[PDB]
Amino acid sequence: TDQNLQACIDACNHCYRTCLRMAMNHCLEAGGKHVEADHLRLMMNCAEICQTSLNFMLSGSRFSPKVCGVCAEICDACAKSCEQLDGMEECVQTCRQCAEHCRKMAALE
Amino acid sequence: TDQNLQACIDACNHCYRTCLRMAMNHCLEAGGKHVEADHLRLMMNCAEICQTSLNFMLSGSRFSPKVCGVCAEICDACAKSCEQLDGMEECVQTCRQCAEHCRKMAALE
Amino acid sequence: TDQNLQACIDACNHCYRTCLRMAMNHCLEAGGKHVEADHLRLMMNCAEICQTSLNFMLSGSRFSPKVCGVCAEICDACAKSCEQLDGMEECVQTCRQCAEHCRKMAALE
Amino acid sequence: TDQNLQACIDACNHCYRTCLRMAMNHCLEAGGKHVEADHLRLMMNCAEICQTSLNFMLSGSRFSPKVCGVCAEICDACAKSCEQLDGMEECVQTCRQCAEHCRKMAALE
Repeated sequence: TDQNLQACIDACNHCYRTCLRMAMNHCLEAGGKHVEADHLRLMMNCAEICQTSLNFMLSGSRFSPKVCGVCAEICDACAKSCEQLDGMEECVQTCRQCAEHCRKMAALE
Repeated sequence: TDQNLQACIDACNHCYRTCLRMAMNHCLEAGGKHVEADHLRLMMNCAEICQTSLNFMLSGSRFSPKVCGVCAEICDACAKSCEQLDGMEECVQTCRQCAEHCRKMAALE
Repeated sequence: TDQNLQACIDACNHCYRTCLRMAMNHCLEAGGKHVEADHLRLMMNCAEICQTSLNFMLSGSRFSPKVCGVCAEICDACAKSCEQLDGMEECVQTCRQCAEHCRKMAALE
Repeated sequence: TDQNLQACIDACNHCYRTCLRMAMNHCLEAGGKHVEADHLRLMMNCAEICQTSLNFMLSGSRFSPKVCGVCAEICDACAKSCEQLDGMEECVQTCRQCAEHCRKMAALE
């Protein structure tokens, strides 16, 4: 548990940083499909939910599993959205990893 | 939808403000059971999740229903925790209302 | 103080909701200049700082004045950015009001 | 700049995680002076401001210097508050480091 918890914390933290950074930088400066309504919203949503999951686990919440389950779903969708664009390889990777760790946390409940 | 969406937004916003305010003020200044580990964490968790739900709906996320479902669960638990303490009547009320609106949003998915 | 504090809280809360909503909806769906790098970042930054100011005041922080001073600066810049675009009248208005209340809070320190 | 920016980002991220974790865990489970109104508020305020600074820099905001200046002030105060309690050595350390990097960012403006 000590290991899994810390592994999901770092994953959510990494994915949150990556989604926010790329959306507010790479995507905004590339325009076109990178700034399409559904994609950008998802990008920000993903950063938001990951940050929430991170905070719940940092605070020792007993509701982390539930929050993580939702986070995994949003991460998977964000990863698929990023598959369409280029230079977004780093985002696809982090969103898949985070989703996997979050699913493991959700399976605890 | 226009009405329900706005109703749940105001409910989450109100409950988020109330939970944060009371936890960081009333509860901290009362000590005793008001600052018990499980209660305070829940209080902050509830404020966090409500703020997340609020942000998802404000941003027009298609994942609001899912997030709201989790928010309703945390709100119900926070409401029960506040039933134990005194001067917490306002928190019980707002947590119940928010949970109800969030359940309505979750039922959309 | 009781009045001023509550007035700045509602102003920050209103401006935060407005900036997030319009950026993630109106601006993203309008494209063009509405999604220009500097403008959108500012929009999100403004929503972020207002949310932080709101949280500091809700929590009874003694550092609210300082945070509010920074919030006023960002709100003024966001208001000017929105003056360029159309349909953004509501954002200009809320950013100016919030900036004024925040300046009043900052003047307390 | 590339180095300094990344150094302050990791510092704020580390300090934010540490303040939230310790406040919601160690301090809440220790009670006594660890849960004193002013100390806990500061702890949460510090986590909040650091998270805001982190987000501003991640998003490439031109207002990071200003936000960081405020963050450094709150970090210094939180570090002094933690000097009073025991087992809080890790928090004192991270709050001092973050404050130093934030001061460097603020000096850019």
